[PDB]
Amino acid sequence: RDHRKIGKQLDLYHMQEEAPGMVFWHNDGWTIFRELEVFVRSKLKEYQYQEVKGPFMMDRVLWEKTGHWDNYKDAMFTTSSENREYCIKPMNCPGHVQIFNQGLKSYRDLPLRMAEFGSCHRNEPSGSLHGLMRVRGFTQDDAHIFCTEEQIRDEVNGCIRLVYDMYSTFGFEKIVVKLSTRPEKRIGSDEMWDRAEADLAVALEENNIPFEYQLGEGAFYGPKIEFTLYDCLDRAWQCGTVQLDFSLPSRLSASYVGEDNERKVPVMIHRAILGSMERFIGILTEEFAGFFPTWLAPVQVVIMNITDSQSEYVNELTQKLSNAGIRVKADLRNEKIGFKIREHTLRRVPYMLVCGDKEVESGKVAVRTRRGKDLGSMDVNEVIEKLQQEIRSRSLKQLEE
Amino acid sequence: RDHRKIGKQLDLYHMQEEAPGMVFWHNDGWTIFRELEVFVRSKLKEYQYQEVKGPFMMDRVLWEKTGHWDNYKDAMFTTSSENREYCIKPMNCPGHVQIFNQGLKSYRDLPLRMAEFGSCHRNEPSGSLHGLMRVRGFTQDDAHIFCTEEQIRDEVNGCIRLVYDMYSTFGFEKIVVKLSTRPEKRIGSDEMWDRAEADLAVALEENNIPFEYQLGEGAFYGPKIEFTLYDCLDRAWQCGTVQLDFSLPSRLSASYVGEDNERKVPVMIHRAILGSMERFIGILTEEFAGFFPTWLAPVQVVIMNITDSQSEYVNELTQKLSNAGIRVKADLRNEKIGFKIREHTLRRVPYMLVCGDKEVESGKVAVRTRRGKDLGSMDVNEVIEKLQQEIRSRSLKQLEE
Ligand SMILES: C[C@@H](O)[C@H](N)C(=O)O
Ligand SMILES: [Zn+2]
Ligand SMILES: [Zn+2]
Repeated sequence: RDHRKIGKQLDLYHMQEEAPGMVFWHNDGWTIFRELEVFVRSKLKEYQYQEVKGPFMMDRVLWEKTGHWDNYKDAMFTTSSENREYCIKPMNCPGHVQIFNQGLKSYRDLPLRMAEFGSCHRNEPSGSLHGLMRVRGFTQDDAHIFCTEEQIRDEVNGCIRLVYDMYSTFGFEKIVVKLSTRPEKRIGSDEMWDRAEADLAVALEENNIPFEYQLGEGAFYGPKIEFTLYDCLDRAWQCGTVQLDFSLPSRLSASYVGEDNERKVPVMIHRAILGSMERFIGILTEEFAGFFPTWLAPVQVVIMNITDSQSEYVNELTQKLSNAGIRVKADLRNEKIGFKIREHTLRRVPYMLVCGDKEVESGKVAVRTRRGKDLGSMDVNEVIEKLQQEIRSRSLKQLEE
Repeated sequence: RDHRKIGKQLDLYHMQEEAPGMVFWHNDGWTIFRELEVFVRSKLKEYQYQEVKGPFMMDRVLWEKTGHWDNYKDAMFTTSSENREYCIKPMNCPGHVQIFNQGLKSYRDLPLRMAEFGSCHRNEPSGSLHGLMRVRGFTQDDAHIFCTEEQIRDEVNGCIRLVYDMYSTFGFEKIVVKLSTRPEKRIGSDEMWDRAEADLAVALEENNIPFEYQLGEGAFYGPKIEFTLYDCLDRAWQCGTVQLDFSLPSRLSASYVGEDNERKVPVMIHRAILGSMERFIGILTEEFAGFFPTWLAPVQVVIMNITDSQSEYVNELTQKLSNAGIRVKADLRNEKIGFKIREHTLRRVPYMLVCGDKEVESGKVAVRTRRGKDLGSMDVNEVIEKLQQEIRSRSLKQLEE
């Protein structure tokens, strides 16, 4: 259950000194990352989020208008062009405000939900770098909600539901919650936080979610809720965050005309469910011990022949599953069937279809799982239907288990 | 047909002084970008390419070894960390070779086609920047094919086929081809350049493709076949590029075991079809004058009620088309129906479905196209099926045209 070892055995990715903390995603590891994105996007559509994409660098001047330069200066990568300094973005927040600032906004537009899978970089100390868990280049399932204070509570409940919704898909049911409160050095009236923290606590209650407080550990711009997952070895992983922000929209001159024909500054919610996706893949790799559920498996099916006499039939079936949207590969090597099955099992390929003369004659396939299960012979289309259903529902378990 | 104006008009994207030559994709523009991406991926699958993701930056020492520092220094953004210098990548090739170098390779593994939607940055002179066509930050529909010298003919032919294939999807049939030869500043011997230039010249001749030389315009590492397409305004746009490289693999220590079990350096073919996603979207915007084919349209269908009477029916139908994979929006504003239809026509929404009391009891919808054509009352499932077919075939024309 070490993701670094598994990542090498399954040829998912690799790292090297020429790019500390920046993942070289191989075909198979990138397939998992892309399927995660597909999954998140399905939630974006469901919970009604826009998806945008911001540039990787912006003038040091704009970053200074946020405050990110005092708190993050030491973690930002800077570069330049024609005598102007630019910072490689360490977060997507400012960029999303720039998008909001384009076009007159009114209460009729709020709540405005803006998501993005945009890579960020932080010049983390090389010594603290570790596999997919602590990196310099990372992509969070980031989003920002611009709303009025009268919408906050409903928005937080929206994020709450999404959290448990996504976590349950990967089998994570044990979730600990912590609501960090007002720190000594903050930006806002004690009155403000009273309402802010109230919103967070009431929202957690409307969902019956026990929680503890991390007194004085909120950000200077607002209180927050963090969700910590527990994997099968009972290890905790903080991944979810719902951060209220009462100072960023103001510093970047964001505003809208309220129903009271006046000009107000929207409230900004920062939320991420999985957190760093590179890290999340590392957590799942260890949680599944490399046995990724079929919807995430780099290669879902390998079809193999006994002798080069079923080769033609194997290719035929490989095209069918492929056209069916299944990640399938044909193993026509000159190796014994047991050698092939052993290899694909070690690679954790969910299903293996064996094709001997018997299967060719009947137009069926002998089905086996990576768990050593004999699933009998099946018609090609029965297999395809069963697999599409397992993939579509993102089922954690295979056929028969 | 000014992509800059259309882009602001349809809320596709925007640029600002704090990040010159770098695009902010708004929801609708990003939707187009993502659909293009889905299209390219359908081709990567059909043409048998792997898809990977490399690091955003790599050690300057790596770039010195490739020759990029000596021949490409001016175009590169640099940054540092822990007394080390890093170049934000201007190209994806070196990263692809690093991935290639992980794990022993044999002739059995070739040709190995490795694609990436590579985020690249080139510090282009500010004065030469222009909308989406000339930018500093872009996304290349890049790939590198690692092959033997004997496979060069077939692999180059594959890239050539891929160029005409993809361009035809967008209605670009008039294509002019050119061969850019050895530049003043280059790496590799005159013998290697003679051979690489001849291989490409012969590939064009064998394909009976007339061409003209672009003397001294090759890449510092190899000659290239460049493809220029023409839009409906008979304007020329250079986009596609196929490059033959006998230098970078050797310099980056790439090798594979030949059939004669001898160690060999693989040949590397570089190719991008669209060039950059950004520029291609700029071209498409002018080509279609904002009237994006349905598969690309940000919002494919807008459903409108007349009065509150039909609000319930509209919500139901929208929910229904959305489940059918169609990008749909309901417009229940208390506005005259014509005002609504006008606004959406202005937005180039392919189809507008109007619902009056009649449609509601009828269980149908009144269909109008953004070109102002009246398609009459249609069964809801009939439109859904027809829209799905138009989207799936990536057709350039709407119902009735
Ligand atoms: C096409 C791509 O692979 C090449 N390196 C280029 O940027 O020109
Ligand atoms: Zn944020
Ligand atoms: Zn290249």
